[PDB]
Amino acid sequence: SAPVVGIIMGSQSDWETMRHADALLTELEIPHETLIVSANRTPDRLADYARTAAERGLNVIIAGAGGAAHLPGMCAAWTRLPVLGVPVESRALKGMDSLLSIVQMPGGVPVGTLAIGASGAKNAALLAASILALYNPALAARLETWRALQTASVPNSPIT
Amino acid sequence: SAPVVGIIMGSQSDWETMRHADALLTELEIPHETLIVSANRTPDRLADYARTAAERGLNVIIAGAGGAAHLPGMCAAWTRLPVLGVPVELKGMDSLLSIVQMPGGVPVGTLAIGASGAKNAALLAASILALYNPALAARLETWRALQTASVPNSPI
Amino acid sequence: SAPVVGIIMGSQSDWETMRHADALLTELEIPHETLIVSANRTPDRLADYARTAAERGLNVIIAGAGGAAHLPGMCAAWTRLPVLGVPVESRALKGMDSLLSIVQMPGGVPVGTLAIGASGAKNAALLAASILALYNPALAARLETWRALQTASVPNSPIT
Amino acid sequence: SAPVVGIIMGSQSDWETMRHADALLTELEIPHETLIVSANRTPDRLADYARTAAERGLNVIIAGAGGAAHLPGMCAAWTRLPVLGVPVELKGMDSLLSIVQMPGGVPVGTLAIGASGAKNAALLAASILALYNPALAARLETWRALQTASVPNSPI
Amino acid sequence: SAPVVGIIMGSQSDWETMRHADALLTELEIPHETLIVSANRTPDRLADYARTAAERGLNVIIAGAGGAAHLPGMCAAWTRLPVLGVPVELKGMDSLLSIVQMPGGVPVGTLAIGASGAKNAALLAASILALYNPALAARLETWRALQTASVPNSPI
Amino acid sequence: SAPVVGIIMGSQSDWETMRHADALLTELEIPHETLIVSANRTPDRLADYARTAAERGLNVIIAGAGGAAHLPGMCAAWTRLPVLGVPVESRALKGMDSLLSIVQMPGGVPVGTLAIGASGAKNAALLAASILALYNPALAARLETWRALQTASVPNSPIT
Amino acid sequence: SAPVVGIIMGSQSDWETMRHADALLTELEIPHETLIVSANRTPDRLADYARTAAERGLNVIIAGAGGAAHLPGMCAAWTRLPVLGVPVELKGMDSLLSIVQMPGGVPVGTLAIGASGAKNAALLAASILALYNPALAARLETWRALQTASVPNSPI
Amino acid sequence: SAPVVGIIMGSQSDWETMRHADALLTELEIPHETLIVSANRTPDRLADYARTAAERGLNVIIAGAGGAAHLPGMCAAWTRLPVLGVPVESRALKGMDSLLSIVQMPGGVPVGTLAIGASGAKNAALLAASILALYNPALAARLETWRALQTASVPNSPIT
Repeated sequence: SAPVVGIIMGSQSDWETMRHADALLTELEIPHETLIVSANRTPDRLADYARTAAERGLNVIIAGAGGAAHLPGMCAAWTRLPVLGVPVESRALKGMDSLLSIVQMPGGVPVGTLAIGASGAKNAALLAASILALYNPALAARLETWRALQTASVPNSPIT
Repeated sequence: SAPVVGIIMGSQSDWETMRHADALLTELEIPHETLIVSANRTPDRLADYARTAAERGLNVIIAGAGGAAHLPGMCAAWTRLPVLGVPVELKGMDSLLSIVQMPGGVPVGTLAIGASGAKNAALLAASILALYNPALAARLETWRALQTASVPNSPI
Repeated sequence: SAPVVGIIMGSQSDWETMRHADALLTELEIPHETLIVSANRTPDRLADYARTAAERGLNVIIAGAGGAAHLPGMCAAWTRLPVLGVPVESRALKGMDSLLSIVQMPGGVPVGTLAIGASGAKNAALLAASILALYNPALAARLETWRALQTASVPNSPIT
Repeated sequence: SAPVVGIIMGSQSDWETMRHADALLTELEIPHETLIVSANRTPDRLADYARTAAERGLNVIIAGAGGAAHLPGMCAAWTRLPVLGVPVELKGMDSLLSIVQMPGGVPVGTLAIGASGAKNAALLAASILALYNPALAARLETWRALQTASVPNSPI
Repeated sequence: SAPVVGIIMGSQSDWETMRHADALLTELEIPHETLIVSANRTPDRLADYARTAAERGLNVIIAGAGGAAHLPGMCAAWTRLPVLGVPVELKGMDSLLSIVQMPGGVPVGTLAIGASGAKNAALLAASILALYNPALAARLETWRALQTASVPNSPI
Repeated sequence: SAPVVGIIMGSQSDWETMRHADALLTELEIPHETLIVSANRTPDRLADYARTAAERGLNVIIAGAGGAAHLPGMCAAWTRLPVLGVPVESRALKGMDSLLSIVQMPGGVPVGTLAIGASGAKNAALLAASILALYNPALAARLETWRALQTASVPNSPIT
Repeated sequence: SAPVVGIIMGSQSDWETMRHADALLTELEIPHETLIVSANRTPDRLADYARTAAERGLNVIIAGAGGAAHLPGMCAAWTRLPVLGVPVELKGMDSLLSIVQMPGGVPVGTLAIGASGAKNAALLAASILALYNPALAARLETWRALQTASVPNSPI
Repeated sequence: SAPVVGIIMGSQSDWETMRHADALLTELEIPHETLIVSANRTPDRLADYARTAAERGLNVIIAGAGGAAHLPGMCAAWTRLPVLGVPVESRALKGMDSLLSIVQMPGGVPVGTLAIGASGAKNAALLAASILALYNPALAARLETWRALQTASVPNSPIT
């Protein structure tokens, strides 16, 4: 089926993180595509991708990047689609450079930013799912089931 | 018209920031409601607001708060709707971390600290709604084109 | 004996930290209960727990949480009992996200916050004990003995 | 009446912050004393204050200080009573760490940086005292109910 | 004369900072152009500016921006020319990290946060140009000697 | 051939980082020299080096240092040449001490600062190359080729 | 009398801070000199100052600077004398790290950011000199006793 | 010989750091004593130590502490002697809690603070030595020799 979400990431090294978004979208039966695209190192590849996303039928972009992380924000510069950003954890600064580079977007060019690392990738997929669920009742039901099961599965007392 | 976006904020002091979200939704003719809800001072108010938002017809909730800023994450805890979070100016760094570092399973789409984040939460809510509303999508396109076109070429 | 302290924590992964509070309460012969409850993922479970704590005879709640740590503060929102918060250390941000999410509570809803990690859990139990000792002379004596023994046991010179 | 809470602060400049603790205890009719004590400039004053607090009938000590803020932890070092710490505005980040990162064995229950922390230290002290004082417990319940009920529904 | 340095900045609000770069280049008689270019609001403007800079005869680009400050790194992404970056006052700490932490392969020579960084970006651009322009190199030597010589010996 | 770039570093322990600058300069066929010089511990050695750099025919200095990192800034104090600084990652503070000590130079004494760690060393060499390419067409061609190859070699999709 | 402490600072703008060191030394009747020396703008001035300090009869150097604050560490690099460092208000956090994180072999005894650090650098210099000067040691004892005794017991 | 420097530290766990101060003082033939004393956990032991230091013939105190590090500052509260502080690196916050707790002393109560960790301990001993050298010509000569040898021993080029 035609992708409605695009997962893009700056590098192969970002995939250990962004695969969590891929897995969750697949689990919720959301057709999507997964690509490597760098703002800083393949800027023209990014311009092409972002400019044509809407016409290609994408509804949400999930963008993961670390360091001087510009991929989500430059994606958002070229598309009117909602862009969600995932700060990939960095070696020295533990993703704080990633986070501030992504979240502190200027007024007029939004990126909805999630947690540093794998939890953020998962939440970007879940946030994308909640956006798509607004217009897709079957997906809304799947998402409801998924969230309810998460809540129901939290243990009640610790084991030693 | 019936609201399709809810703007909630932790206190009156958050309004200087969150009014920028209100103004933007109004500018794009997105019907919305604007309320004060405190996660810590009015937890039952928040539970009922977030639990009932979808059945009331809301599509997106924009939540802003300062300090430990529990409001956006706790709103997300109780609604299936997309929740967008605005850290209100530790300069909002405490708010930023308590909003953006949400656990896997409970997303808050987080925007910049302060007025720009508030404006952007409204624009992000607009881009979500635009996916299903062609007239709004065109107005949003116009808004974004005007932004780009209006940036001066040189400083005064 | 009926619990007078409740130790609650967001997850099983928080137990490596919060077990230090459990152990200290047991050492001081303070009857308590120990549960997993997440603000973000089991909010209704938390509302139930916090609302009924006082009527169930609890006097102090110790709440441990990491990340966007909301469990102590939301517990405090629903109970008039004193709530002590333990920031659990986080992977990327080393518990700074935990700490600021817990300590920076708005005026009107207190959480007494302890150190990041195991030392904080121990100190939350000790602070709970000092609160209970105000009205419990036998516990006050045990606590006095415990603190005096800590002080007496600090070595006087380093060994190589 | 004889004080059951002691508010101590590192200097006169801390009063702008700590007066919020004083005001709250007075509002709840909790008898208390309010003093300046410097861990580093008046260490013997602090030792004697903290050592003798319990025998003087104090139940809780609220300590506020800025900078390296040694006062709350050193107070806890010398008393068996619960000590609550208020970092006074590095924006109070230095104070926060020197108060909250106390070693195992010597607790300080730490509140928010600034005026809100001071108010909350008094409320936390009140919630401790309420465990043994039903009339105060009812006044505290009233205070918390008024807080919740008084939050506006929408911004002005 | 035709510009050999381009000063670009993210918005009008960056001018209070970046004018210090402008003033310094003028003082050293380095022909330059001074423009507003937004990485996020005018991405095509930036792509065309940076792609064409070398063929237009520019030798160095000085780029300043605040917030997430995408401008200097994205400029470097599209030009082979040296790009120098000025974080504009999170106090410019966000800007600093988004400028200085560029990946291997895409350098931005980063200067101090604020007005001093702007002045220094111009001086650094001057020191680059001086390598090939003896008259400028002598003027730069003079500028640096005057700086050193002019520092007072004692405070007033 | 006579060196046109000088790579200086505070210590042998800085070489694991600064060797990336050395390697890139060699790859681009830029003659250079590589030395250990500490601002804090061999200040007179630094004064000699920096004062004579221009007359020795150097065009760009790359200076790497960690901690209370003063080598780039003190080099810049004594030379009119462009000085590029590389913050070497530090144990406790992860190079933040290095970064702020290098980047926050006073107005009048520039240091062009690159990323913390190896990526910064590589980028200092690349920035030096772009400076030299302004007056050296053959090097400009090599640098163009190198950057184009970097962009062309970025993969398009992640592998699992 | 001939100076036994040198106060040096990076610029005139550091004087608002460093005058507190000057005032304290004067109060304790410690002869001293007060100068501007820039590590980065006047490196030869600093080299000569620090190299010759001991032979000129100085015993302690107090150095204050802001920003990257190279002055205290570079002073220590060239003198065998004790060097005390004052970070001048990134709020002085950059200065603090560039002063305190000196490598093994080249100490700077670092004081608090700002005016309090400056006062304390002078007091620390006084405590060093007092080891060999009984009259000063008594004046310092008096100063410390007056400090302790003068702290108010309660806030106004 | 009678100690003229006292090295005090909060705990045995601080000794891995503070032993570097001990070693350097011994190398420079500076008689000293080495003790464990905690501000937070043995405050009366600290009061006794600090109050009597001057009368016992100590000239300089070196105090090492981690976390909510109060030992140097409380030592300085009770002695007129110069107190040098060494922030011991902490697990979560990498010694930043240690550093700010020690360096940010109020006006009127100085602590001369050195680097986080072992380098700071070494520098506290060296700073103590430079203080003592003011009145001790033989030690001044030893210290001169030591610093000159450090400078002379810095290598000139890196090895691979």
